[PDB]
Amino acid sequence: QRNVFRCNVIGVKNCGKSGVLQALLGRNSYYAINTVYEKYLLLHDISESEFLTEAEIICDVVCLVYDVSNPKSFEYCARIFKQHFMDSRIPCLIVAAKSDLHEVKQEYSISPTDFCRKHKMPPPQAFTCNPSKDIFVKLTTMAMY
Ligand SMILES: Nc1nc2c(ncn2[C@@H]2O[C@H](COP(=O)(O)OP(=O)(O)O)[C@@H](O)[C@H]2O)c(=O)[nH]1
Repeated sequence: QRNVFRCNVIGVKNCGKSGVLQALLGRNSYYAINTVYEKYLLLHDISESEFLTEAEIICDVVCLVYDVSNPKSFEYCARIFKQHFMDSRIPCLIVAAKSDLHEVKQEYSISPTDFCRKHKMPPPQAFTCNPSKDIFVKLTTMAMY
């Protein structure tokens, strides 16, 4: 019965990934850990690159992070999902980051809400560093399945 869970935080460069790790540590290093309700959630900051290694794919739960101010950020999340996680035993969560900024329409063929519903993912979770613990509990909860 594991109580320590690993989560890969994946998204476009400067989409607010490091903010998510710092938020878990309680703020407004590419790994961050803290207790979640007692469970331990270990986040991994996966920098944007050309491809992902099989060491960056394995985890207990995936946190796909896209930027609501960057219309090109969700396409990356959707592409990575279908390539590495759509055909996997790994639960996935999509987070609409920088929520406090204005939501410009994402340039993808499918809406985020539709895309999530299409692949049995929870609806897109809004998040900002300006911090709630909601996503980390859900990430941990989804890891406990
Ligand atoms: N408005 C807003 N800006 C943010 C938030 N989180 C991060 N940023 C800004 O986004 C920029 C890049 O974020 P960063 O953490 O470096 O993302 P990363 O490069 O993917 O790790 C930073 O200069 C932050 O000021 C947020 O929740 N709200």
